[PDB]
Amino acid sequence: IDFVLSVAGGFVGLGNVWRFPYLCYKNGGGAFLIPYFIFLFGSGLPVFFLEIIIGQYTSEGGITCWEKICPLFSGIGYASVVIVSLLNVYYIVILAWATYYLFQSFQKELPWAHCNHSWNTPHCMEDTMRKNFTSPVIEFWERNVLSLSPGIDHPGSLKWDLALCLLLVWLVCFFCIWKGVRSTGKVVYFTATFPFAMLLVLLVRGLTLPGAGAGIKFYLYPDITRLEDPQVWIDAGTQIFFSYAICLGAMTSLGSYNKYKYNSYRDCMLLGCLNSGTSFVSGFAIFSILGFMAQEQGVDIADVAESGPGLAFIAYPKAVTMMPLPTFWSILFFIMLLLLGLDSQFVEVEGQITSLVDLYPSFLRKGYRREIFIAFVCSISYLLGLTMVTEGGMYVFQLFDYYAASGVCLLWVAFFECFVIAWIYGGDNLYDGIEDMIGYRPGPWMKYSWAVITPVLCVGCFIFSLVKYVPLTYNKTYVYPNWAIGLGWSLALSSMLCVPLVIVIRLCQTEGPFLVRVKYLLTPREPNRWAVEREGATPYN
Ligand SMILES: N=C(N)NCCS(=O)(=O)O
Ligand SMILES: N=C(N)NCCS(=O)(=O)O
Ligand SMILES: [Cl-]
Repeated sequence: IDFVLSVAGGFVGLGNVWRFPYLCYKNGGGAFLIPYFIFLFGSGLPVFFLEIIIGQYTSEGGITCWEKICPLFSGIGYASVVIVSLLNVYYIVILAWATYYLFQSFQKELPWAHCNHSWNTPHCMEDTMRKNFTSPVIEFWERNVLSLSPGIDHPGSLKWDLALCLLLVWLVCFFCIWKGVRSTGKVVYFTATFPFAMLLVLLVRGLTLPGAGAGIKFYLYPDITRLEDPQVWIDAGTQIFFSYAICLGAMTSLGSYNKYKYNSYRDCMLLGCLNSGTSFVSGFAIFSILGFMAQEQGVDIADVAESGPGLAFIAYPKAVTMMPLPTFWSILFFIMLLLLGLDSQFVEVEGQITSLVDLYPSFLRKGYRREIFIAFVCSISYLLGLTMVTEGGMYVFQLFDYYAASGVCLLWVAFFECFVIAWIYGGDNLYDGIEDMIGYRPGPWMKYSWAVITPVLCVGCFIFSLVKYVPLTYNKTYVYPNWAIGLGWSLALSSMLCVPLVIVIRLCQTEGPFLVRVKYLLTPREPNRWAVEREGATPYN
């Protein structure tokens, strides 16, 4: 009765509603979809299935699973932990923004509708009378919500309204992890069907707006010359990794909770197509609104909103103003955004705690209270997130969004996950394990993706991005300083360096000749030991 689908109905998140439309709009629109679908069926679903299978087979979390499959490349798991840490720093900042918008909805007139407010510049023209001039919806996002600075080197002053909204979300996250609400009960029906109900209303509203056809044509019809830019492939390929929450140890930890004899192949395909289908369908909502905005303002569709983060805060808030009782719909939309983000944030932050606690089960569990450790992790993450709340903190958010938990850092982890399984552990060796679990031998799709398709895409994007290097920009105009780019690369290299560092550490610890050390550290350590004894299973090899 699709019980697993309802339980796993939380596949839709902020990556499908917020990040996907902004990445697609930034990369020209239709040209973004081709790499998106190439990575979807070549390295998006296969890596998701690989992580789920590793979790279900080894019956271990993010790090111990690699400790069992291949000790030498154990650092992969460590890298994932680092990645998730950075994610928890910035992924919650969006929620703060949403919370701010929520507190701005509790009034008779939505503030992003007219140009008679204090923060509005003299260049504010209402879109109705539009046909220099700036839209009131954009100015509220910039002049009021963000209070944007000239650059990242100008941090300005901390925003005391967003700081209190950021703390409010962290208190909710801390309380929902300290007590572990886990959203268990009959609220699962509401928290899984309400986002689709609101996205349907936005979709119907967006489609019926005058000029939506121009926006959809921009969204669908591709620009072939745009594909020659390497950044399109990195943005689209990593977006699959972002929405699928892979290369983080979350799916491997999730996979470990599945029974050994359980057909998780059908679930990964079902959830993968539903998660990516949600992003594609939600794209018709955003871009139909953008087509309407371009139509009335007399501007090009690519120059009517922010290319960076916040497209969902300029397009969706405007669509609300056209619905009857805009106050009612504005509240519901940002309640949906809060529900989608909080559900994802609870899983990742609590997953981060589990990985760190399991690393030191004698100290963080008995000697030092795990309850205090949850407060310590949240407190440190909150302080680091205050760098994205200052007036110049929007530029810091883009650096974290572009480099941390995205870009080459995920391609680095994805490549080594597939390389170890396909070329060291063995695709046929895993297929024998998968055959026992799911009950049948899968097709050659997974085997060829782990061995050829994924490594080629991951290493191909990395090489071509370096050969044709375009520095990160914000909203197509702002040019980051050299230190900001260097700071951004340090965020990516913080986790990328974990894979080779552990290899060096493992070799030093082991004794004997160098060749003996490598061969010893490549041998799996009983990958399915628990399976044969706790349940019914065939021992590996
Ligand atoms: N677990 C899923 N499907 N996604 C996680 C990332 S996001 O969709 O919440 O951004
Ligand atoms: N924010 C969530 N839930 N997932 C992000 C996945 S990743 O981009 O860090 O791989
Ligand atoms: Cl997506």
